Amino acid sequence: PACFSTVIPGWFSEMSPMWPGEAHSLKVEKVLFQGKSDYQDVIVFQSATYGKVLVLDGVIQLTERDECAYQEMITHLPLCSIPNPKKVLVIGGGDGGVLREVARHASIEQIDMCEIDKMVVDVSKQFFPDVAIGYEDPRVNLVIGDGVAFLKNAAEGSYDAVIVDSSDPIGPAKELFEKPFFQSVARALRPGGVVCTQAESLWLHMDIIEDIVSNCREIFKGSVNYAWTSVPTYPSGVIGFMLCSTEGPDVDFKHPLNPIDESSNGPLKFYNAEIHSAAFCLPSFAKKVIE
Amino acid sequence: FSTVIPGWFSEMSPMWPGEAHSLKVEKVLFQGKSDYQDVIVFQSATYGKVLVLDGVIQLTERDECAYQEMITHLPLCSIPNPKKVLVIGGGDGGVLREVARHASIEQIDMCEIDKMVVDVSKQFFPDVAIGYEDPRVNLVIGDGVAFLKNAAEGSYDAVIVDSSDPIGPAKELFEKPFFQSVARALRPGGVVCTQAESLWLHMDIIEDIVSNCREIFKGSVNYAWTSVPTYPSGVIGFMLCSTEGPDVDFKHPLNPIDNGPLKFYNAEIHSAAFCLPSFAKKVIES
Repeated sequence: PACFSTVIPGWFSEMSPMWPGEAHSLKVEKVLFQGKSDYQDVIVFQSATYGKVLVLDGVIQLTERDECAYQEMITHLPLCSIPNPKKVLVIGGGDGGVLREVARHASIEQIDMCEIDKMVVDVSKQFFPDVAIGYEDPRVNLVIGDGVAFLKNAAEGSYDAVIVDSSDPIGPAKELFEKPFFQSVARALRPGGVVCTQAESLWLHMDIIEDIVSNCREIFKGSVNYAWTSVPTYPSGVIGFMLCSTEGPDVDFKHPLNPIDESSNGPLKFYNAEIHSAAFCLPSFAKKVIE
Repeated sequence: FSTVIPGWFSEMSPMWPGEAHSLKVEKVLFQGKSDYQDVIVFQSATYGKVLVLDGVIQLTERDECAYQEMITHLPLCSIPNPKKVLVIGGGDGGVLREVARHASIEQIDMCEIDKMVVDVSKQFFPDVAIGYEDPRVNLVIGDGVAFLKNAAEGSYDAVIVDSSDPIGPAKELFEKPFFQSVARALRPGGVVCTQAESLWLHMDIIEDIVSNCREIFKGSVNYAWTSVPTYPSGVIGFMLCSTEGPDVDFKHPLNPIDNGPLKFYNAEIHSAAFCLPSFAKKVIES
């Protein structure tokens, strides 16, 4: 315990210049798949204590043990803030748990999903079968392709909500954090329609987040809000979300119209009406920058 | 000299099996074995100075504000005009600095059993150990379990238990007799705030503490949590309890606080801290 020379065997360490000088490590019981698509390095492993894990370019995308915090917040923060959402786009794929979360909403008629990397969808469907059932809902339209693009095929004003479940800005998601993409989402949303994006750590990425929020305040003339939640296996143990609405009926992201936990899937594991409001209560160092 | 990344510090414990937060080490500043525990201080590359006790991260300069502001302001902003407070558990004096932010306070007793924690924190974290210099502080080097047993019944407005984990010297601080001793020491409507671990890692431990507190404390019993990146799972929680007496609403601060501005705590995040995820709320509010 003295000098850090003896490496204990059997660990995956998540190291990146996006979180310099630190790493989250998980003990690996077995590698289920490891390969390299046209887009990124793809790992599925069985961890000792977080269940199965998807890793892309050495970055943890999800674990079975805590994906409920991310998947339920990214989905229910937007969808519980608008009445009777019917048509939803999800940009970015995975184990389908976000599709299952969208499908909890009885009003939903069409769930479009765009994921560039068919490799990630294929191995996710095979190794997370209990959650990849989300792909089998008859409302789901899965497109393998670029999200930036898919939107250009998209009818103006046709979506109630767009959920951007992206990887980090280093990799295939790079342009999903930039202005043209956000302009493209705004066009696709109805008046008063909402976007919810993966918006990184207030502990690690304040400069990046400042630029996201600035870009959003300029494009989205309705509400622009930033929420955060606990996800142990994302860097610093938190991740945030941009919530924005376009010009049109007013949206109050902080007080949900229709909280999904209030009323097939199990009970919500994480989301409830009170933690929906709590997610907008940022620490003082952040609240002063973001607001 | 075990780590999972050559040259890095990795926090490994059976209290969080199968995971480790690792920090790159610029230089080891101190290594020692007290009468109670192994003590390390190191300059991390990106989190400033880090205090480690028995291989467990106790604080880092970069995020200690989240823990030190919530553990002090949650209890003290929930009661009117607190005057006399007890801190159990030593550190860099950051908790003392946050208690001192309250003008109403007249007396801050602190009891830390391990002289080496205090000495190391004063030597290596001097910019924050100015907490110990406020003239209201009464630093006792002593067993805090003993100190509460010998405390005058009804004499404290608040007790803050800023402890290490249940494996090591702090073991008894998590058990029912210690909690009964705290209830005895608090005035009617007096409050306790204890370090109460991770809802993601420790639900069985937290369920038992909650159950013990409901048995002992007939005022309010509530659990709060906050973000601290360098505690395992990225969160830590607190037991807030008040004794029978004047009502205490821990969720809405009756005594909101205004030398640097608060970095983390504010009135809105005070209430937010009590909004637990559905899996926990169900167990804790049972």
